[PDB]
Amino acid sequence: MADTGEVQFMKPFISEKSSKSLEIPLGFNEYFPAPFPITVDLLDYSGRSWTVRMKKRGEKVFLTVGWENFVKDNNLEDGKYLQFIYDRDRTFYVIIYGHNMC
Repeated sequence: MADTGEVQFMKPFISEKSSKSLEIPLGFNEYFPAPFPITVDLLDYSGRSWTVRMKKRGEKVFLTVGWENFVKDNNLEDGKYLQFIYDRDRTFYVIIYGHNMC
């Protein structure tokens, strides 16, 4: 049985909160308990990567500071949708859906 892990999830973003933090859905969060990481990397299909600071605080998790570099540099707003492909570690692969324009 060779399967490291690949869970994929999509999230609609609210720019109002995505301005400073990436909110991970509680039900999906409950699915993966892990020790608190210092930094997590977000990989982009075009070749860029953003190192974000992510914390699991109690029951919940937020990718806070650093995520703003992603939102601002890649430019996403309410209406954009992201696909997160996870392995089994702190590797997050993100695909960005603009809308019609980025």
